[PDB]
Amino acid sequence: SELRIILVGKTGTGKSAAGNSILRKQAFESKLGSQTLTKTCSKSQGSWGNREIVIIDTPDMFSWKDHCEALYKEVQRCYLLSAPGPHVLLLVTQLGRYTSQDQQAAQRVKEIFGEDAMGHTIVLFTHKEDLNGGSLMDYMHDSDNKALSKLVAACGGRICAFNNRAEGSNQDDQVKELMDCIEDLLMEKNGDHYTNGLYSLIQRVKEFKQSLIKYMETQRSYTA
Ligand SMILES: Nc1nc2c(ncn2[C@@H]2O[C@H](COP(=O)(O)OP(=O)(O)O)[C@@H](O)[C@H]2O)c(=O)[nH]1
Ligand SMILES: [Mg+2]
Repeated sequence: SELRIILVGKTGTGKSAAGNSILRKQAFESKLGSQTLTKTCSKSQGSWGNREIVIIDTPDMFSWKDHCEALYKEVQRCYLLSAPGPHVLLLVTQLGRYTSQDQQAAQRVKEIFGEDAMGHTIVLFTHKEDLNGGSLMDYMHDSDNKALSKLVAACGGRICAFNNRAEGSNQDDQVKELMDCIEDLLMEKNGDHYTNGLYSLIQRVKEFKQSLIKYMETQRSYTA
């Protein structure tokens, strides 16, 4: 009966902080670019009015470019902790600052989780306070960022804004807006979570590794 959220996106966009805003506590550690990067998954637990909310905060290593060996066993761990599948993938971007590294992070989500995990993805904009009480929809309508338009469209126009430093009632207000989207998206899905061939495999570490390499390979075969 729980709700499963997986935080994804470029490093330093504010997803760990986003997890904290949603759960309304000190769950994951926010951190500057100066700090040491995470190689391991972290999970946390909360609730939003009779529904238990479960968040999985993926490591920064997921976004890394070249060969990292510790990647495969941590993708298995991320899959095992989100089993049997996430209801929502939460792609976190900084408002007004969507770059190549962001497009690249959005690619890795597709590569790892599946090309249609985007149909269970909501785009979360951080630094909401830069709108100055302005509409997030109106800012998106008048955006010249062509690559962000692609990502939002692939996510079915589902967008949201967060000020991760907001406290008290202002925090509830913005989290409700997200909880509205989740609710609306889940209605489109009839309460279903996202699953793939890899979640089915999880009902050892070697067989998953081999199955994950093959899966990721296929997801790149579409992108041609
Ligand atoms: N002003 C502002 N800063 C934010 C917001 N969200 C995150 N940050 C800051 O961005 C930095 C990186 O945050 P972090 O959660 O570690 O980003 P992550 O790498 O995506 O997990 C921290 O110093 C946060 O305080 C926001 O909505 N507004
Ligand atoms: Mg982080």
